[PDB]
Amino acid sequence: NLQRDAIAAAIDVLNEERVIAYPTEAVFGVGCDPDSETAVMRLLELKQRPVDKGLILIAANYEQLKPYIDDTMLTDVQRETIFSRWPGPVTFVFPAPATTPRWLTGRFDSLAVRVTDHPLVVALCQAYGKPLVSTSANLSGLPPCRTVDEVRAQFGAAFPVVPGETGGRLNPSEIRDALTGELF
Amino acid sequence: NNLQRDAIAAAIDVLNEERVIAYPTEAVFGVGCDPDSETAVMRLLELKQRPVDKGLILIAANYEQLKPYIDDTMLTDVQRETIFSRWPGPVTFVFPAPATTPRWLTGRFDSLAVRVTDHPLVVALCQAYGKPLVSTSANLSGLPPCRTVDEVRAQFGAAFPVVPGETGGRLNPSEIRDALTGELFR
Repeated sequence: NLQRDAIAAAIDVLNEERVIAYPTEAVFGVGCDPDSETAVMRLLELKQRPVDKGLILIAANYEQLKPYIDDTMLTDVQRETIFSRWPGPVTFVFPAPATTPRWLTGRFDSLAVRVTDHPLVVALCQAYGKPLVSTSANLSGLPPCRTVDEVRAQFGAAFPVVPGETGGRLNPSEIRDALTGELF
Repeated sequence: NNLQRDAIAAAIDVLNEERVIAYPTEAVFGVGCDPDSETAVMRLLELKQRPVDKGLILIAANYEQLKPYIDDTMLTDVQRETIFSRWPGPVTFVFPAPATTPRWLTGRFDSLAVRVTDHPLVVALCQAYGKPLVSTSANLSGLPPCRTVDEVRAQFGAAFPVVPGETGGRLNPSEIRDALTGELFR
């Protein structure tokens, strides 16, 4: 019930249209309600990141991501190639419908997404009912946090953070284009 | 006219036989066929000695005729305005294409080159046909393009089905842009 309790409070923060920290594969990440422009702007403000660069969506399964992307051009063989890498630590850039909020796409007609296998995040997304905008937990110019204590050191002792351990993975970020397979 | 009407009627009969037809374009004469028929397209590729993996161009009387073969859902309203400001016209645009679009049209790509032409004859033909036409220049491999009905007969045969009329006048040609960038494709 600990994790259950942690996810519950986490959902409360998300519903408040606020940013929350939580463990991911290699480091902790910070994220929010992708559907809320106010929440996303709070995340960008916190990371001092320009809205035109675009954000990443992390989810428990591909179904949660589909409404934000357009995979209709991908042949069954291309899909098999992409999907063979999920769930996993691989982010894919997919074209995105014009209906997807520009605060997520940035100045592109695409969106970077990932189906994670990190247990905590999968549980969180499954309970929240949708994907989370997800980026590394760190202030501009600071290195990513690998623990709850490190998140508190950078973001403040009262910054909302889900307890747990990262996956303990030290393989750099791998981002690929869904249409090519080429590193993005 | 009534001969244009008749010319179109016979052209549609050939198209329905899953066969290739020739007709005037803004440039020189072109040849085309039913895009929905793998048999018709293979007949055109064989005729042009063109490999299927290159992809083909679709010409239509209006954008609605092309929508079924392409995916424009990612294009914002400003990008669309940028593309449309150039149609009808001599500009061809490459759009991503759903996996449902036949591979004998896309070639080895997940996109399709299309154009809303302003050539009256072709516009009328497509309007009557009810869908776009695969369209390429009327010339056998290694030969110059045909500019008149007579030149088409010399190259494709005296009985090759050809719609009469005059070429638009616009010499040719073809600027090809990417719907996603608005810039030149490649």
